[PDB]
Amino acid sequence: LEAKKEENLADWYSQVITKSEMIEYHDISGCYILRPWAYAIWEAIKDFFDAEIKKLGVENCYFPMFVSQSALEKEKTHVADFAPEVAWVTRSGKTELAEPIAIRPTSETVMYPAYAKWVQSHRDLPIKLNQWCNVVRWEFKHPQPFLRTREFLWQEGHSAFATMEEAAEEVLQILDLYAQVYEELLAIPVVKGRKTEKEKFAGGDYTTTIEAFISASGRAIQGGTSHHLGQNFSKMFEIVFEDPKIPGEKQFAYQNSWGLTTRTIGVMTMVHGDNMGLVLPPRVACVQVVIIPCGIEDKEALIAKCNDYRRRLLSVNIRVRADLRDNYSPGWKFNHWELKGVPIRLEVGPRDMKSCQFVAVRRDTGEKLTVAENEAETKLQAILEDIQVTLFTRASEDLKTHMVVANTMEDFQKILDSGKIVQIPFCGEIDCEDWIKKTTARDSMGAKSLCIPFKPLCELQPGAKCVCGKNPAKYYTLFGRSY
Amino acid sequence: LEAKKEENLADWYSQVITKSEMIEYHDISGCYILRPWAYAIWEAIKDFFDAEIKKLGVENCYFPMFVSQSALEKEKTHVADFAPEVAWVTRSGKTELAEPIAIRPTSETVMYPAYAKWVQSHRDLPIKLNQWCNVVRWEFKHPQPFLRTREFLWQEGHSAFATMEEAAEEVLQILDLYAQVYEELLAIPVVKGRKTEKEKFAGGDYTTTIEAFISASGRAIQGGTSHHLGQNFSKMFEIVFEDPKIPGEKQFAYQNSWGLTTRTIGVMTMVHGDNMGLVLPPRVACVQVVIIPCGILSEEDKEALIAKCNDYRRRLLSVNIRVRADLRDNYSPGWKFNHWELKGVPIRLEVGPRDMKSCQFVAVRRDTGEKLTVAENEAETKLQAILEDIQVTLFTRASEDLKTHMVVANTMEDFQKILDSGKIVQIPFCGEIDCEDWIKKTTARMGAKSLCIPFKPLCELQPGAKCVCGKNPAKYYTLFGRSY
Ligand code: PRO
Ligand code: PRO
Ligand SMILES: [Sr+2]
Ligand SMILES: [Sr+2]
Ligand SMILES: [Sr+2]
Ligand SMILES: [Sr+2]
Ligand SMILES: [Sr+2]
Ligand SMILES: [Sr+2]
Ligand SMILES: [Zn+2]
Ligand SMILES: [Zn+2]
Repeated sequence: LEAKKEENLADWYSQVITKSEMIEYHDISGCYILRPWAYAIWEAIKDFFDAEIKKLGVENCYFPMFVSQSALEKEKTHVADFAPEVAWVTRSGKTELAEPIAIRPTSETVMYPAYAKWVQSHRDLPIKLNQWCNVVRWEFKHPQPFLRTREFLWQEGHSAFATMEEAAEEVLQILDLYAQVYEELLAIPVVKGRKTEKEKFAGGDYTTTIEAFISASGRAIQGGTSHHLGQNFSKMFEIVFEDPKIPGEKQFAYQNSWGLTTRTIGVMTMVHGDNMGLVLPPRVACVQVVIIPCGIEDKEALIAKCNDYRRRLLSVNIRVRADLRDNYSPGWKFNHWELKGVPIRLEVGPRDMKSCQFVAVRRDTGEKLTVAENEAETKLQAILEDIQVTLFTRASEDLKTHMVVANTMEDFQKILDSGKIVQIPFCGEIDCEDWIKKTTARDSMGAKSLCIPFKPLCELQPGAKCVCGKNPAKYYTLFGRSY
Repeated sequence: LEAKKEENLADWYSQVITKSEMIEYHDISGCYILRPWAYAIWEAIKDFFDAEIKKLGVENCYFPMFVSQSALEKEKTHVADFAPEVAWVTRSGKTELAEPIAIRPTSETVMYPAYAKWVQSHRDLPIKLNQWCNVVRWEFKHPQPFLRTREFLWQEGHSAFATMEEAAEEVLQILDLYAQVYEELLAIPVVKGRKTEKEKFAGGDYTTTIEAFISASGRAIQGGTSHHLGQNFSKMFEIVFEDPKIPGEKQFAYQNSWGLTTRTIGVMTMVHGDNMGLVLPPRVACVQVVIIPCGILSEEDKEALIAKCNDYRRRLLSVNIRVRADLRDNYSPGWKFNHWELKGVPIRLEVGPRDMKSCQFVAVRRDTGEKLTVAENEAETKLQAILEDIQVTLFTRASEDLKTHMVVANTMEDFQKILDSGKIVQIPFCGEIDCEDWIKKTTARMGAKSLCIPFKPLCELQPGAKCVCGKNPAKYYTLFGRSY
């Protein structure tokens, strides 16, 4: 690893993801290979989120990836803000197809015709379906592994309800699960808020989101989305149910949709990584503890003690690997598993082995702890938990010191250009948000809105005006440069 | 269910997969929706197979779905066979791309360029990667859900080895796992064999496969394949490693690939499905036991009735018997009886007021329909024994139908006659591609194709035996018959 994070973040990020064996590059621009080390992190996210939504009654399924040309021309609002982001398949080999079919940028147009057929009575509600699949979102920006990719893995849940009350409560419930994925699994603090009318999901009623901050570049990034679609989609696809008491009365269902992608892994890398490579939170680390024989007569004695620790950690269900390979130097193994971000390195040397003790090296801080043999299960469990909270507390210390309030325009400008995100009084108008992005690049890149936070840092002053100095302010809005 | 299995099988198949809430149709032909009832079966197959390949050192990953045209044409024999069924992306919205890119029909040409970068030394081998993903093969033949789809889910494992012995060993290991999936999980007997030169994976060395038989249609179907690719792909993508003992020497890696698709669910539906609907083998049954309260006057005693269903729901979970208590008060019990019958739940547990007073209940088997009156005492043990008896009964019934419609034929006179009986035949075959085309041509005057060259044939081919054509010597018994 040659590049430094605080200097050239782009070169550092490329070396960290590749030398840790997370990502390989593909011949198709914007497409990246998810190697096992990174795929296991997605599986840890998948295992947590799947078990949580099944408590809410959500069931897993799989819908086709192709969208017909007629189905996309259904909702006029959903097709406009998505057509340039859709790749079309027009031929099979040397034979043109009947009609050009589209690769899914999202599965609203695929599932909701089926929802209309499944929903006829009030007993058929609520429908709660989820799928883990890939999605092709063609775009024109600069692709980045995990962060901005033309193909990415995600889950997308789509729920239909008989009332808007229950639909509104699922939006926040799923958004809170997304917050737990970032805060409790990846040790990343997020800000929960609402998207502005300019950046909300097209055709939906409102979009909620979680925003994470990357202090290495001073830019924020959207971590997830939970949309309330209202009856907009159910009216165009005719998702209607019969009234359970009023004979013959039919009502359009209230729908939601929510997604979480593999950019979680990229935000984990950007926030926690250092100049020695990746840093994995123990909650999602494929290997939490790596056992390395040091000082490698009684050679079989040292190897069997490594196997004793390996099985003792498996009994308390700690993900452990014993690198017993004789082809590489111990110092080589030290650097190999540090680049890969293993939270704890367990070193067993001949002297320590005969003393019934070992050395545990913390990946986050580099601290070396000498631990006795009998305390291996309890101590290593305590260090792993201490690593998880340390990563979260240090990440939140960056968020608290890089998100502040500004009530005028150029103080919002002055704080922004120092690598921060700012909450400002905003009128919420779309034409005003265009001027903000143009002025932020005028007086780099132009700052766009991130979210209208639920719990802002400060409450709005009575009668406070927007930063544009032309319309009254509706709410504090978190602005800043974004990926 | 409208149609019946013995009559219009295609109509029966559509009814059973939709009324069981497995498949919903899409407005694009060949593409189908995997509803949660069908997806749970795929998840059960995934959990078994994934754990088995982890023991062999295989690791999960995910490669991109797009293929460049330069990488696709790196192996000429491989691209020549998949070319007509490759879906090509040619436009981004309303703008035509300068160079079109392809949707993967398979991931050999996607992964092996990455294998070349990862393999430099002998320590880099073996590589054993697997991915659970979707794939697109645009077959213009009349599609059918699960059996013949344009897009389907599968797993594909790709392994590279330093030697041929270990590579050849993995081929038979993965093949036996595919056999376990059909026989142990889905209760479907299969025949292990090698595909002919005409039907093997183009570009590979040899293809092993498992062939199942559908007695309702008399046709056989390929249930999965495990290919030995040899060095044909490593030579084209330059997957080379330095010799561990000879300085400067490099050798090409020996590669394998193996895939199992959602066709498994279709075969399970075709083999075990009856006129009452789907029939799930208890090994992959999302719900093995469904509790339905039946007998609805006294609201005070009905309160203890739902408590009895929850009582059975709780203690059945102690032995981890997947049990669901259908306690919905917005549907008739008779509606729930036929609803869970269509879905194929192996056992229906009916709770009645009189049965509660007599300290008894009634268990209904899905495969046989035998309504058996059991007691509260042996509720956990006998429902466990009935589940295992259902799995064996389904497998025995499908094995007897296979052992009945798979016979040996030493003459085209016998081969075409027993082919009209809705059967499959093992005949002495020379293995020539031109002869396999002649066999397919003369059996339509509905043409029969080659299925597999069985490892354990019905009879042994002794020297002096000629092929069914008569122009060349026969080298092995080959299972023929009409296929999907
Ligand atoms: O694309 C989106 O943002 C929503 C959420 C997942 C499904 N559609
Ligand atoms: O398509 C096939 O049949 C082989 C096996 C899985 C990957 N490629
Ligand atoms: Sr549900
Ligand atoms: Sr009305
Ligand atoms: Sr109404
Ligand atoms: Sr491995
Ligand atoms: Sr040589
Ligand atoms: Sr050589
Ligand atoms: Zn304004
Ligand atoms: Zn012949």
